[PDB]
Amino acid sequence: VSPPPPIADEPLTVNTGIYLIECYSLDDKAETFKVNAFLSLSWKDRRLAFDPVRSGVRVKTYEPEAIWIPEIRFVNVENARDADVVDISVSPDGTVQYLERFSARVLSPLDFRRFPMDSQTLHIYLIVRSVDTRNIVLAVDLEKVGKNDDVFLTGWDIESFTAVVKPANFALEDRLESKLDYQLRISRQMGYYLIQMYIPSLLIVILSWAPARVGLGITTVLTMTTQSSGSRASLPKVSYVKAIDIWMAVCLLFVFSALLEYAAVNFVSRQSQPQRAKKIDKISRIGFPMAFLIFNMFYWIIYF
Amino acid sequence: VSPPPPIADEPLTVNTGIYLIECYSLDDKAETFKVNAFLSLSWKDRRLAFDPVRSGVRVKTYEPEAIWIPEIRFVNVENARDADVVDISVSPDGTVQYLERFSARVLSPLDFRRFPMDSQTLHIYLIVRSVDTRNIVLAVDLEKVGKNDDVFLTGWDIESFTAVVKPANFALEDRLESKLDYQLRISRQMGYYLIQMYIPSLLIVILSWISFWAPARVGLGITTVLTMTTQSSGSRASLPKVSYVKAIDIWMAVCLLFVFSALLEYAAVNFVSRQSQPQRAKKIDKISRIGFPMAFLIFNMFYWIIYF
Amino acid sequence: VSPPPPIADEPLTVNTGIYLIECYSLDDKAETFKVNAFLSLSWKDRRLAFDPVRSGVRVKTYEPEAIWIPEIRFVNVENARDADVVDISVSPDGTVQYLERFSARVLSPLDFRRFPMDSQTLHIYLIVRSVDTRNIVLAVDLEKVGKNDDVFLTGWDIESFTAVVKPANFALEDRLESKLDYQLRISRQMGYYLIQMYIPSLLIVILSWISFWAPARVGLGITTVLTMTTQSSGSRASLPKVSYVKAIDIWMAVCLLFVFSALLEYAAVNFVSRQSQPQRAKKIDKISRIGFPMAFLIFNMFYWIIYF
Amino acid sequence: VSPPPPIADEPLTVNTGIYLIECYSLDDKAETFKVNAFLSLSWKDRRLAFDPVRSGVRVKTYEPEAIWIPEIRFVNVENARDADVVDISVSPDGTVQYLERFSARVLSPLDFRRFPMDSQTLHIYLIVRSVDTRNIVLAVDLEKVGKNDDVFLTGWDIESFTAVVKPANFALEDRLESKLDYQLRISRQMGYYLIQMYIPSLLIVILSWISFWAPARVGLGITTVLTMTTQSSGSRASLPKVSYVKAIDIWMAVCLLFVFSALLEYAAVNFVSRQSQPQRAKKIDKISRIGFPMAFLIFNMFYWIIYF
Amino acid sequence: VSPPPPIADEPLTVNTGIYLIECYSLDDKAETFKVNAFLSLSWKDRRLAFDPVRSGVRVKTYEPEAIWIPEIRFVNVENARDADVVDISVSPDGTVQYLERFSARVLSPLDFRRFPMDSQTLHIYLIVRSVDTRNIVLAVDLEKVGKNDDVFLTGWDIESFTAVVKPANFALEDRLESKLDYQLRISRQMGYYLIQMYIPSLLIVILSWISFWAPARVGLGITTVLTMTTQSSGSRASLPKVSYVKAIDIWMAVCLLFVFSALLEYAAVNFVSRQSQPQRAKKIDKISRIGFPMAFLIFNMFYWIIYF
Ligand SMILES: [Cl-]
Ligand SMILES: [Cl-]
Ligand SMILES: [Cl-]
Ligand SMILES: [Cl-]
Ligand SMILES: [Cl-]
Ligand SMILES: [Cl-]
Ligand code: NI
Ligand code: NI
Ligand code: NI
Ligand code: NI
Ligand code: NI
Ligand code: NI
Repeated sequence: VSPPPPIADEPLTVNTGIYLIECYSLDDKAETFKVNAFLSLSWKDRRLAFDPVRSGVRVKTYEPEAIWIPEIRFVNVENARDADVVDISVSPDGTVQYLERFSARVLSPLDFRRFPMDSQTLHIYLIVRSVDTRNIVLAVDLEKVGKNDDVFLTGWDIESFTAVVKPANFALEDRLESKLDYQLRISRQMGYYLIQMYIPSLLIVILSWAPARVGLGITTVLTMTTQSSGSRASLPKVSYVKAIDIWMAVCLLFVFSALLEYAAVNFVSRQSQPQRAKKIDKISRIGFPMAFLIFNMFYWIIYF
Repeated sequence: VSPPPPIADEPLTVNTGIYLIECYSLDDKAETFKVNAFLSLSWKDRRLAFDPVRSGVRVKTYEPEAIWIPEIRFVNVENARDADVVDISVSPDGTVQYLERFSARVLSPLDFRRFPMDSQTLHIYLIVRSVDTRNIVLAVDLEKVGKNDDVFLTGWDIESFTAVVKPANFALEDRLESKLDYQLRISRQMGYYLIQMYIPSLLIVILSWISFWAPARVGLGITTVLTMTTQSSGSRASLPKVSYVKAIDIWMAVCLLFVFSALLEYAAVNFVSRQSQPQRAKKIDKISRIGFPMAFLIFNMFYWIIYF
Repeated sequence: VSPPPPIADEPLTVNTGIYLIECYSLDDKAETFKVNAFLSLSWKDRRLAFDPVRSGVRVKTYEPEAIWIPEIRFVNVENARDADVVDISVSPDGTVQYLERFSARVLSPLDFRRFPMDSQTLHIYLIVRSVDTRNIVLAVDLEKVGKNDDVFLTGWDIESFTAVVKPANFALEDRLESKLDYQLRISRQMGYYLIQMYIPSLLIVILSWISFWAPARVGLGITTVLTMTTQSSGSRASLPKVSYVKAIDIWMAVCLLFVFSALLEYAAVNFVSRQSQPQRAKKIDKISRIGFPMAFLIFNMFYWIIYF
Repeated sequence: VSPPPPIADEPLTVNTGIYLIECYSLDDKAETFKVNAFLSLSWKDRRLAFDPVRSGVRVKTYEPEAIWIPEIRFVNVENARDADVVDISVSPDGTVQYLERFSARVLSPLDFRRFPMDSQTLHIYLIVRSVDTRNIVLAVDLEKVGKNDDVFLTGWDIESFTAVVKPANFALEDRLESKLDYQLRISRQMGYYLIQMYIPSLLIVILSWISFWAPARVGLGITTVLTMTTQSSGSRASLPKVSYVKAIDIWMAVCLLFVFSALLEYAAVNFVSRQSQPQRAKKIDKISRIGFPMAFLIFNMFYWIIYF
Repeated sequence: VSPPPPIADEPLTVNTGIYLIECYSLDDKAETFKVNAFLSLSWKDRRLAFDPVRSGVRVKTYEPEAIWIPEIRFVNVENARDADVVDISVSPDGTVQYLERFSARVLSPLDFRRFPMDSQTLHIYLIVRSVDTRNIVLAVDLEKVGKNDDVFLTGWDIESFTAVVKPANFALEDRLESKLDYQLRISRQMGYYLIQMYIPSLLIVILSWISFWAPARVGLGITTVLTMTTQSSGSRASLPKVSYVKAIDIWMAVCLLFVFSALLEYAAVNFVSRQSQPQRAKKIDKISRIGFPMAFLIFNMFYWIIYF
């Protein structure tokens, strides 16, 4: 089989559509998500045109091997999609309607800067390579883009599944490549964070505020690294900094500066000066909660 | 091959059945379970009808490629089911009886609100897409729905495996689609929870409460926090972190306040008696010692009222 | 191809055998084990009979597609076995001798009640479904059941690999099914447990009692709780959490009560050495110091009587 | 099919190119990375040559089975690449242009000596075995070597993707083998290390010294060891344990000596003042309080000079 | 296809060779290693013999399906090898030369008794089952056994890759089986251990002795058990739990007795001086402070004599 010949010179337009059936396994660490969807393709092949009056049939159904089908690939997939052809239908004018159900593991980067109050745009890039006979270009059939109502991504709210209607046409290894960007929009159900993560990690910090203070103020450090290890499956370590990987470098400083204060107050009163000891070791007791609110509100202004 | 032609205009009814052979790997985190079952399909294809007297046989056996077979798919599966055709039998009137043994990883959401005293309804959705030649509809053959007696799901009690007999017929991308809902009902085996998880998490906070009867309050208070997060680390494989709140997500969130209010009490009592007032020190440190166990069950009993 | 026709009415007997080549990955948590074995099958197909005088040869070798072969399946497997046909030999009477080497992931429940001093019977269930032409029944050829001497299952002693010679014949979805039970008996090599798990779990309970002899009782008594959960989660990969109770899930829950009742004492003795009651303080704090090693000895021996 | 015959004697030159589409899963522990790329191959096959005028076509497209294609393999791959042929184009002189999109798991050793300030050269080795008919040699078509702009490797900066243009030709099992070295060069994003890994672990060493200013020094000095190993376990997923020594494996090793020599000082100063000598006690306990931060900076700067 | 007929009665000799291309994933817990190698096979098939002057060709290349090829299998593999035929060459006398590149997950037991100063012999067992027509025996072609210079096994030193030249011929299920033993010899790069595991594991229970010089000894001696069990969990990925005992599984079990006997001495010295006897208190508390490092030195040297 060879591609449909052009009537003039025009490129062959392959109309596309993705209908999400399932979305699952959004792996934050691997920056992948699995998808199970319908992929619909439409193109005109005049060599397949027929007379409806003489044939008596409105539509003809073909086997994938019997006709020419465009080689559509996904850009950002780990391995090639697992695809099962559902249907191939040809109208009398020769317009082919292709439908396959596929599953794929998609590579899509995630921006964790605003975690756990972040929103993401997951991408599914469709691509086609041109043949020497003719150029193949991709288009979006908005009637065939969508999602099942039951599509659930645990811990996320699904907002929209849209496609950037204009393909990105470019040359790659001396041939044309037509790329479409399908985008799935999500937002984190951060409701849970306060209850289990935000509040109890803080009730360790808050519990951090003379030789007995050495056993007291150092525990709220040993337990902070245990809340960390005890819930690290929900804390992200990025190559850059997050508004939470910063709330982390602040708790580490705040747990230190508190034990710098209680290491200076219990050493100033012992080095013959107990007058100025109650001057800084009472002011830091109202200074810390306000130095914190100011700092966390200063951090918040930048990132979120 | 092409679908069987309609005698009038009627859609083709494909009778279905799922017989569970094995149920395994209920992954709470991934919200998946693996299934190994028989899938039975029945439909009328008049083009295959024969006379038993002339043929000499009462049944005819075909190879899947030799005849038309409906494209049945599962909705909520990770990848397509691994299927092996067991048998294809045709009766004299053209009634096809199809049987395959398949294995599949099923996506089925779990409600953890009542964990570990929860019950779930796992779903297996069967679906068929209609052809331009004719409309295909699914039906349940209750005689071919069931489960092996040996079907075991470790940590769960299997109640029932039934099917919603009425399919959900709907249009999708300009074609009819027929969807059936097979439901496997399961309740949890919560017996174990108290023994190793529920009771020992309490025997740390009761050991925070047996120090309200001081500098010793630090070594008894600040420890039954460090050890609570260590049972919470040491038994996290049994504790679920959901996007919402569970009756256990809260039953552990009350512990975070109770371990704090306990060290707010012992941070106010050991600071009031030191600031020249040891009279009112024994007034709050002694009532909080009988106040905490009653504030607790009142709270845990208040939580229990809403979730259960 | 179609099944061999019956001479009278009698079902077709398919003689079976499993020869274990490798046993590996006994996953206690998943309750699976992987197997690599030979599967031998024998049945009489008179249509394949030949004269050794005329054909010259005493045996005919066939390709799987060339002849009829019974569809033999495993019941308790996650997915279908990865099989490679080694040989198909047809003898003059028409007796077919089939041999394949397969590998499979087997689902076999494990009883952890006596862990780590437990023994198990792993099962491999062979099954065949009868066809419309005739009924198929399975049999055990004891000459073709066995295991390689090198078959090793790390951490276990392999006792025997036998088959229940009588198949379980039953009806399933309007057809006959013939099921054979192959059993691999294995026992646990518990020698290691004392050295790395049992003894140090105890040198923390023992070191909690070596402090029942006052402000130092706070630092000791509570540490041998924080360290107990560290030996636990520090070696949890060797401790099983079942839906039911084990003599080890019980051994580890008595420690939770003994670490608590040990800090019910260190809290009463600290309340008695104060609150103007010094006398009766040395009456219970000294008696509990000889009471518990024996209250423990009695309890663990009482537990042992029930389970093992 | 057979290889193209040589016009004189010359080996068949197969021009190669790898264009990276995706790079992912750089597994530091397994020393693997996954790749998804285009593989382009070009060679002259005169038997496929044609006249463009007489044929009416300027290019001829073939199916992989229709023509001879060189068996190109990757040396350092776990299993064989998953490949999908995109295009096969033949020009009038019979120059074949082959293009496939493949995915592969690549084995490439990583040097962790300078972690987290390390740079790596990941390799992809292309290889071809010669046939008896003729010798096949590999070449680099620099026009077909490259990477997509979007190629991202999380936690790494991608420097260059080049190929060593000269193949390594050698004999292996009585035939010639031609090997090309494709090098994807990378470097880390060490900015993050200070914030979350380097500084908090250092704050523990710093807070161990903020106690060199007597029985309370035992409870304070030993905690910043218990917490040191908790920062370690708490962030071990970012700390590498190699078969050799890393400047960080040494930086972690210096902390083990500095946390010991710190509690050797606080075990000698709190024992000298108690053994009737409190004069010389303030001589070493005060000098070590300004000695440690400078003995550390000197040591870490001495270590740094060697490795990085 | 059928096997080559014997000229007299002699068994067919299949000459073998394995050339290692890659060695990776030595999984200590699973007792597996992955291999990627060439497998070469040679046997005489007279039916394929040809005249060199008449044919014009000195070698004839065949497709695997075109000729008879011996079914060679690996004994100790999880699943069957992933194999890709590279070349099949026939010499005029009818000597076939077969070459395939395969990848396989090999089951090979590991002896951890001397860990981390252990050496291992990994095995790859090649096997052939004889056919009814004739007996097939395996041989080693030492010219075709070897390994690539780049073959690296992370954390191990590769010593040699040799084959036991004499096959183990035996009967299995009424047929002859010919088994060859290929051995890859490796040793552990134990240099790492001192740095990260060896010296720091000690410094914890070395720091338990730096407190045998009284009420502070309660707080210091007991957190040592808390930190040791954190150094252990903190580096458990490098400590092996075997069904048997090691020079390490004991080295870590002596520490459990030494961390206890340490707190038995402090549970006796800090209780004897308090129970009106402070004379004999300085007699045993000072002697145990020089007794422990020598009782340890002796014990570790006594242990060493047995195992290594
Ligand atoms: Cl794809
Ligand atoms: Cl499916
Ligand atoms: Cl079979
Ligand atoms: Cl099977
Ligand atoms: Cl082979
Ligand atoms: Cl194999
Ligand atoms: Ni498929
Ligand atoms: Ni299958
Ligand atoms: Ni196979
Ligand atoms: Ni190739
Ligand atoms: Ni492919
Ligand atoms: Ni292959």
